[PDB]
Amino acid sequence: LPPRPWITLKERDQSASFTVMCYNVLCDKYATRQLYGYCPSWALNWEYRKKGIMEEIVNCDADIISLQEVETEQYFTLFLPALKERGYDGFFSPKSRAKIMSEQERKHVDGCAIFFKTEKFTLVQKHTVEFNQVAMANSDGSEAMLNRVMTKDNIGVAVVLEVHKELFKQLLIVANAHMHWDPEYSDVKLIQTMMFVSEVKNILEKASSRPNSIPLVLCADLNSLPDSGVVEYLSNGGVADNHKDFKELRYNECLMNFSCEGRITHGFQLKSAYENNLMPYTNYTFDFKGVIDYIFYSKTHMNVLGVLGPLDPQWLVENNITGCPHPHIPSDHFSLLTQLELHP
Ligand SMILES: NC[C@@H]1O[C@H](O[C@H]2[C@@H](O)[C@H](O[C@@H]3[C@@H](O)[C@H](N)C[C@H](N)[C@@H]3O[C@@H]3O[C@H](CN)[C@@H](O)[C@H](O)[C@H]3N)O[C@@H]2CO)[C@H](N)[C@@H](O)[C@@H]1O
Repeated sequence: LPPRPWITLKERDQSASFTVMCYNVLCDKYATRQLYGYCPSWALNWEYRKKGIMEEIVNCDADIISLQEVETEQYFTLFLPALKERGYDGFFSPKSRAKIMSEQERKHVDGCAIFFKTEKFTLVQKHTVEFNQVAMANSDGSEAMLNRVMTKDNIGVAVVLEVHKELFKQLLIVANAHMHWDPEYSDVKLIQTMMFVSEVKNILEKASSRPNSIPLVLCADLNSLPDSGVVEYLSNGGVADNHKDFKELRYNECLMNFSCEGRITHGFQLKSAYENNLMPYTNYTFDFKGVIDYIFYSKTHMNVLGVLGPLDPQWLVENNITGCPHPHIPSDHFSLLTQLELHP
């Protein structure tokens, strides 16, 4: 397994630089022979894969790490203890807090974690966004909001961090979400994204009023290709309320609850670190290969200096690798890694 390359996109000036990782590790619960039958059982097994997962994370050595598919017990016994030793602290929330289940099932619920190096950042606030609660609260007048959106218990997490002056009070919000997966539910994915951005803006308003100005880095497994309403909404500061992906009700007035006519907008002016298909895919399986993971950043606060390019495709060809995971690749997603430059 050859080390991944690095694409330089812009030189360092000559004021704060830091790196961000985004990585869906593939949780044990979903690593089944049914879905990944082309991978031998011994290489699917968590006791085997978790080693490759930790190696990938250690090798990337990112200042900030956003993971998806982190199982609750594994956050507390594997990811946090190990990354504490590398100088990180972390924030984790699982999905399904409100769902009733046994002690044993609770250990295996997955969720999102953000880690940050404490020599560079200090935690100011931490937040969990429950898309099912936000949908329920904004569902008046929409059966679809209640039937299709509220019933999915996906989440995102966000932290407000202090960026230490030595790297140049400067604040930074890092947000990390994992959206619903089903290709037939583009509406849910889009609404979940608008709910998340909307709630992050509410978080940001309450980070400022404590004696628009705060940069955002948004990591996510959006389960959405670059041509989707989700990515258009994130990249262009808004989306039409009649966008095809809303699958009717399109023009529902309930969408405007997230919406700051006909356009649902946000003011974050985001850009994707990997735009212009610098990786041809982020999820790589036999049945599906495509870009569905993203690192977005406030383009008025930050430059992209570089990204970690894709695993060499001739290597996948020579080794006949048509899907992941694989004995040498421990997740069906490739990690994303970017170096950003923050100008206060
Ligand atoms: N062809 C339609 C496309 O599907 C893509 O996603 C693919 C994949 O991510 C997703 O399914 C994947 C596939 O392993 C297989 N279908 C089992 C399982 N559902 C898994 O979904 C899993 O669960 C999480 C739940 N939260 C997902 O967010 C996460 O990406 C994934 N680990 O559905 C697609 C099937 O591969 C993208 N959503 C988008 O490109 C478009 O919708």
